[PDB]
Amino acid sequence: TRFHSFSFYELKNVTNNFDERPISVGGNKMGEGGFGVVYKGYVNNTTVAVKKLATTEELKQQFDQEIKVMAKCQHENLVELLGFSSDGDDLCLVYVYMPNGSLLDRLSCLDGTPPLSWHMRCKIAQGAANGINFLHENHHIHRDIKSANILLDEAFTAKISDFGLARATVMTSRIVGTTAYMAPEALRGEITPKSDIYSFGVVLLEIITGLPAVDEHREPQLLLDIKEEIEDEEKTIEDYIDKKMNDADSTSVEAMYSVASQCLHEKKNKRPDIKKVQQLLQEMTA
Ligand SMILES: CN(C)[C@H]1CC[C@H](Oc2ncnc3ccc([N+](=O)[O-])cc23)CC1
Repeated sequence: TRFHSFSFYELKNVTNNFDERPISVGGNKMGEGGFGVVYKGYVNNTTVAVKKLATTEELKQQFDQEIKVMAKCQHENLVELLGFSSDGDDLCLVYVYMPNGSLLDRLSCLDGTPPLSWHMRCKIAQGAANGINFLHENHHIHRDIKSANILLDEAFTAKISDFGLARATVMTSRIVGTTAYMAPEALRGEITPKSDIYSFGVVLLEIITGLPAVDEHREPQLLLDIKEEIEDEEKTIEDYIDKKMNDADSTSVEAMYSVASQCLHEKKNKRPDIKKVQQLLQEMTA
C-alpha cells in the first residue's frame, strides 16, 4: 500500500500552526502520544490526527518503521495511516482521527468522559487481540503494547497504534518500551512476540480494574503485583473489579482474568500465543 505525500506547510495550516494550546481553550494540541506531539486538524472536510515527531537519526528510523509497517499492515484493529511529511527535521505522520482518544484515557475518565461499560470493555479487549494477531500473523513484534497505544474510534473499536519500535529469539543493545508493561525478558534485551502477549496481559488487568499499570501513589505501585496477591489467596479478582461499572458479571470477569493470568506467566514459553488469547476472549462473550 502507497501513501499520500503531504506538504509540511499544508499540515502546519490545517493544525493552525501546530498550536501548543489545548482543544477546549482554542488550540489543536491533543497532548502527546509517543516521541511526538499529536494535533487535531481538518484535510478536505476529513478530520485527521497529525503526529509531529520530537537522537535525530533514531527518530527518523522510527518514522520509517511506522510507514513500512503501515504499508504492509492494514487491518480493522490497527490505526490507519493516510500520509506523511518528511521535509527536514520536522517529521509528520497523518492518521484517520480517533475521536475517543486512548483506552488509558477512557479507563481513567480523563476530562469527564463516562466510565466504559463491561460490554464496551469486552469488545475493546477482543478488538485489541485481533489487531495483535494480525501483526503476529504478518511476523511483526509491536514491542510497546499498552493502553495508551490502544486508540478508540467513533464506535469504540480498538485500534493498535505506535509501530515506530516494531520489528519483523533475538537480542538488542537498545532496550525500549514501557517498564510497567514489559515482560522480564524484554527488560533484559530479548525481542520476541511472547513479550507482546505479556504486555497485553497487563492491559487486560487495567481493563478489569480501571487501575493504571503504574501509579506512584499506590500499593502495589505496579499492577502486575496483583496477580501474586490473588494467587496467594490473600485477595480475589472480585476485590479488584472496577467499581465504575454496573454491568460486569463475575463469570466473564473471571474468564478475562484467567486470560490475563496466563499472559502474565514469567516463563515466556508457558504463555499462550495470540491466536489462543483471541480464542479465549471470544468464548468469554459466546
Ligand atoms: C493523552 N491523551 C489525551 C492522548 C489520546 C490520544 C491522542 O492521539 C490520537 N488521538 C486521535 N487520533 C489519533 C490517531 C493516530 C494516533 N497515532 O499516534 O497513531 C494518535 C491519535 C494523543 C493524546
